[PDB]
Amino acid sequence: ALYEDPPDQKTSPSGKPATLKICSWNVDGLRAWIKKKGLDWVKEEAPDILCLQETKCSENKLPAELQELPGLSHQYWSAPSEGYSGVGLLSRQCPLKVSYGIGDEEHDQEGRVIVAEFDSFVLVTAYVPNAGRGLVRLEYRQRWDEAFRKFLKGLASRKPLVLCGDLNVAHEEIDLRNPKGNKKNAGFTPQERQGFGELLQAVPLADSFRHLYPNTPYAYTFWTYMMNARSKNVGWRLDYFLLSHSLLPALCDSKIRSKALGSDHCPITLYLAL
Ligand SMILES: [Pb+2]
Ligand SMILES: [Pb+2]
Repeated sequence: ALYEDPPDQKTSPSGKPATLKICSWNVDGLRAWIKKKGLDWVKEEAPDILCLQETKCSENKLPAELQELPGLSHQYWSAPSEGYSGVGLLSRQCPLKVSYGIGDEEHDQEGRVIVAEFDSFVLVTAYVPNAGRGLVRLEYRQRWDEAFRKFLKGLASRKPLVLCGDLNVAHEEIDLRNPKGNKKNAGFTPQERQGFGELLQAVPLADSFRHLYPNTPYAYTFWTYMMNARSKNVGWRLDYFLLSHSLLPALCDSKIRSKALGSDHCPITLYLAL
């Protein structure tokens, strides 16, 4: 039933030390997050880049603490034109360029994607549309998936890419506690899984965590608040660090910060040697 993230690996396979630390998190509401000390966590983590999903808070209504963030001061935010969706990206270093959405008006209205370009790569963070209760949004989800894939594909074609976020899909069975009982629930439908795989193959992208821990069970990033889930380790692996194959060599580690509190999701951290 248990999962214990292994120790941070801070050198590349080739022996180069990690130079870049990226942390991703779905915070389930900025203010609620800050409230249940998420900020303090970040402080200890001290990433160079911080990607947040589910801010459910507009840039105009941003909490004060945030701007103060000492080591991460170039901050961008996107949210629907309050209390729903929205994403953010905070960096130690200033990106070459920041953009939003995926270039498709239909999919660009809920503040779900930020694109930040750096020297040696491009970083995309996203909070993916959930299929919903009763798979009522499944069809929309599928359209999204296709449009996203295409977008990413074009991006990668130009610059090596790193994609992170809450992708709202447990890839395979090993990716969740109860595959059987979830095949018809958002996040584990065949449609969704299929989409993910396509993403992988088509971009193409590699699943960082899975790449390093191919046979590791019990490793989740989301547990429903309900019915004591987190406590019983009844979760899903919904958050990823997807990488362009060319970055594999620069890969040091992909972590799952199990114990970090503040949301129904836990953070994930990526170490790259650039
Ligand atoms: Pb949520
Ligand atoms: Pb989610």
